[PDB]
Amino acid sequence: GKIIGIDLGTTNSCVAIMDGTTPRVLENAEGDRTTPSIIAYTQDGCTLVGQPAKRQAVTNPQNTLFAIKRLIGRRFQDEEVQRDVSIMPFKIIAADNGDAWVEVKGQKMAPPQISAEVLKKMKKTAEDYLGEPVTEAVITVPAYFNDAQRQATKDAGRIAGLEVKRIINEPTAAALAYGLDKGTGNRTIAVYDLGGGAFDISIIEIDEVDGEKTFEVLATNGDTHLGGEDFDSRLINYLVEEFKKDQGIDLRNDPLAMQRLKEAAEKAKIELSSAQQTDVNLPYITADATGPKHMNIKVTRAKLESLVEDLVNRSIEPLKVALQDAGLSVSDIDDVILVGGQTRMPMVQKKVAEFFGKEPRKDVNPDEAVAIGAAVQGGVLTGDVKDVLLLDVTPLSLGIETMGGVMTTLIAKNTTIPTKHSQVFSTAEDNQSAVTIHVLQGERKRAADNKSLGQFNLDGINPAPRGMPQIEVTFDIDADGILHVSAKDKNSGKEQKITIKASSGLNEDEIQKMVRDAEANAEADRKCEELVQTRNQGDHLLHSTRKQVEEAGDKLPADDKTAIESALTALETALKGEDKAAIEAKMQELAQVSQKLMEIA
Ligand SMILES: Nc1ncnc2c1ncn2[C@@H]1O[C@H](COP(=O)(O)OP(=O)(O)OP(=O)(O)O)[C@@H](O)[C@H]1O
Ligand SMILES: [Mg+2]
Repeated sequence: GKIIGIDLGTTNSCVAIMDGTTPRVLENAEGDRTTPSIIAYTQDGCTLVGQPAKRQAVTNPQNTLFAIKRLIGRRFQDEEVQRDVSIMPFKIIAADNGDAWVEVKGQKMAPPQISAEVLKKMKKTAEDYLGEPVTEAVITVPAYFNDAQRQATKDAGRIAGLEVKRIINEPTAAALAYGLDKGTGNRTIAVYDLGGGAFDISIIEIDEVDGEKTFEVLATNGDTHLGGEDFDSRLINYLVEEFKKDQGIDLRNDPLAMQRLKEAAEKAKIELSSAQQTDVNLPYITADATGPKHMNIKVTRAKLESLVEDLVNRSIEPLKVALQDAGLSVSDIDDVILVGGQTRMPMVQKKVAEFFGKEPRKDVNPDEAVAIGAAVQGGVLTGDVKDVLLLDVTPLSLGIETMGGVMTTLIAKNTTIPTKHSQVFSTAEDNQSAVTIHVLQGERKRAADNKSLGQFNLDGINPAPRGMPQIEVTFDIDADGILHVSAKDKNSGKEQKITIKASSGLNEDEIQKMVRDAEANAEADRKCEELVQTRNQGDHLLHSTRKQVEEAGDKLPADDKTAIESALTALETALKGEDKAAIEAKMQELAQVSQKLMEIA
């Protein structure tokens, strides 16, 4: 059917469709144009995504997962993951291959599955709105996502039952959303996307020659682990230090208190984007030997700015790096476009404006432009948006490890994608059977300081002295920015088989198994919905039977009254439980014992 565009954000996700030439953002089941990227697994087998998961996060700290986008595609021993391990209320564990997974109720779960739950909620929103199945989608990633993160997001899309037609960089989607109506003036733009967990900057030229829009990404940079979560962490650290000073209690040891404190810190941070001062005001935070406790702390805007200024400057540096890569200057920027809720902070806007010497645009919605651009990209793929060309780039230099552990670059950063690079490898010693190519991404001169894409073993090499075979290895980077390594015999042209070791991601068996698990999870969700409907029916029956008993009054026989009231109590007790069959049996018994009373009514 239609290709929906899904913004899979760290904090909030957003689904859009291409209604003709007009992109439209679809409200979810709860009536919100954005959905929190929160996933909760209850004890009863039900899965909550969005606001329903958000509401119960306090009572389910170890089984409510959020900010999974900051774990997806990452190794367990990574510094960012290691820091996040002691912060997140849910358990972060190491997969068998060393990837960072989560543990929920004793179950190891890859971040692609958890993100696929959010993608499934977006899919269900699109299908409820359109009244037809959806099987194709465009999914967004941060522009600076590496190969592992992009492939992991694509795998998450596949596990959700979606054919991922395109993985598009979020600043590119913002530029697509901006360029649909407005100029069309051969502009040059700087997209500054600061979300909940990731930050990107993209310098993109949009020139329209003879009604043919061309979006060419001149440069891109950023930090995939810098976002609103870090601002919240700074505010939480200040709050806990002040509360420990003025109350003598370390609040980090109480999971419920930490959950409510994180929520209040985010609330106060959002409030300080409009107010000059606010109050972190939470009663019943924790308890000590004396009894209940309360928190009321004044926070000015200046204090938050002091706490987050260094993060803002960390976001400023990639602007300079990207401008240098694009070979331009600050004055060359025709427009500056802010994307992301965290750019709503006055300090962020002031810093960006004073860096660029220019006011950022104010007609770009920072919460929905990315999904709209994804929908526009989908329409371009289908053909419903004609005369649009896209020349995106890869954000990281692709290289191989050579003698001394030194990186040799084959595809430099900011190279336009899709792209190819072929290189011939050969033997270096007598009677070799396999040659290993250590493929990595990064800019540092040392291989150990970069991101390892893995060891590609060309094994099964015919016996020969050193230097005899000529094996042409081709490195492809597709429109999604994902690497594909192929091999061929230079002399004959026959393909050479490659084995990938010491890599990251999911194999085909895991992906298919997780698709089956997602289908079973959908079955369980349907059963949970049916149980809720049954409980609603039971409540209706209770109310109707009580009304009829009350309106019959003294006309009702005493034995029938006692039996009906006992049945009412039993049905109420069953309704408070979590057993559908018991509820249905109690409803049947109540209907049987009160049949004549309801027939009279
Ligand atoms: N008015 C505001 N003032 C300050 N911060 C805000 C405001 N509105 C939203 N935020 C913050 O912005 C972040 C949400 O932005 P957004 O929804 O765009 O992130 P996201 O798309 O999920 O993240 P990302 O794109 O990095 O993956 C949260 O950290 C939130 O607390
Ligand atoms: Mg975002």
